[PDB]
Amino acid sequence: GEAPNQALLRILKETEFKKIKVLGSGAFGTVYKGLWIPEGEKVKIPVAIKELATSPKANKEILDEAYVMASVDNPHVCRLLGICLTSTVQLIMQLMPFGCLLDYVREHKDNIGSQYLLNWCVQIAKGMNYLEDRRLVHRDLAARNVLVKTPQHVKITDFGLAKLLGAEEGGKVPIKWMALESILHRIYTHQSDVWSYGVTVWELMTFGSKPYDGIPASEISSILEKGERLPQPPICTIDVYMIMVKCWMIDADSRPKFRELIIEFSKMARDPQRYLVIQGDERMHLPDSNFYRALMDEEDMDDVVDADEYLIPQ
Ligand SMILES: C=CC(=O)Nc1cccc(Oc2nc(Nc3ccc(N4CCN(C)CC4)cc3OC)ncc2Cl)c1
Repeated sequence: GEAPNQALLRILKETEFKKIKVLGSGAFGTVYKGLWIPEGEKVKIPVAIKELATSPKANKEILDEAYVMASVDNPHVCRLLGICLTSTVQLIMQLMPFGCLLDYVREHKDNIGSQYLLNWCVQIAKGMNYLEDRRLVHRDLAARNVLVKTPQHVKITDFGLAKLLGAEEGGKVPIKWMALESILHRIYTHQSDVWSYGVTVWELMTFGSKPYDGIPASEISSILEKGERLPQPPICTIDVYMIMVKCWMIDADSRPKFRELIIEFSKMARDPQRYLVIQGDERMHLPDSNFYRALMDEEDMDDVVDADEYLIPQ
């Protein structure tokens, strides 16, 4: 008994969009950086195209991802522009130039400011909170999953795992980000996500260090029971770490709600220096020119517009 889903699904012709380069290869599918032009639009929008090939088993997963992505719209949640029904179904999405946050943090670990990390934490919370609002449980929150539209702006992604809160329900599951209740009982909840959220913040705070490094996955479930947990990061103040710790509490109801996380981090954002300690944050900067876009896609960019401006969803 739920409200009807009226989300609009858009079908896009292959002729309209041309792939430029490959971001990653899944063997099953690869994602290509690309430019999409609507016919008689006189606009070019940067997008990423995902290819499943044509194995029948594969398609249901491919489309399911499409069904969830189409349904949800938020600034901090990744946007699906449409799909193309070619011999192999193609998924078209807004392109984040700077890529996954997890990679980004590592590239720029020296140059990343105190303010940015706190701001990223708020952005992630907003996006997750909205999903919670939608009653959609991500089921897989990770640093790699979050993507950077710009250093200032980041959005969530990888919804294939994601399932509705109501619903009862190679072959790889990441234990480390998974909440304890989930690991023992395969239980997933928004509260479950928060635990996933805490790890993600740990990744940012630790600048992409792998969690529980050198630890067998099998071991971890036991370790959690003891109450052992990830170490406080060097940069982190107690105020920040405690917030992370609360996420990891065994009793889910106890873990901080997402809306609170936005609030707690936002206050911290006002005075970044006080909460997080890093050497010379005050004199650090990171990257918007059309010419740069030309560098990105090696093409004239006079008419280029981004999906957010163009999509104007709603
Ligand atoms: C699981 C980590 C990961 O690489 N995820 C990933 C990788 C490639 C593409 C991807 O999906 C997207 N990626 C992007 N942007 C993007 C992603 C990764 C990258 N890189 C940049 C080069 N790096 C070595 C590999 C990943 C670059 C991107 O924009 C230039 N935009 C939209 C989507 Cl849907 C996710």
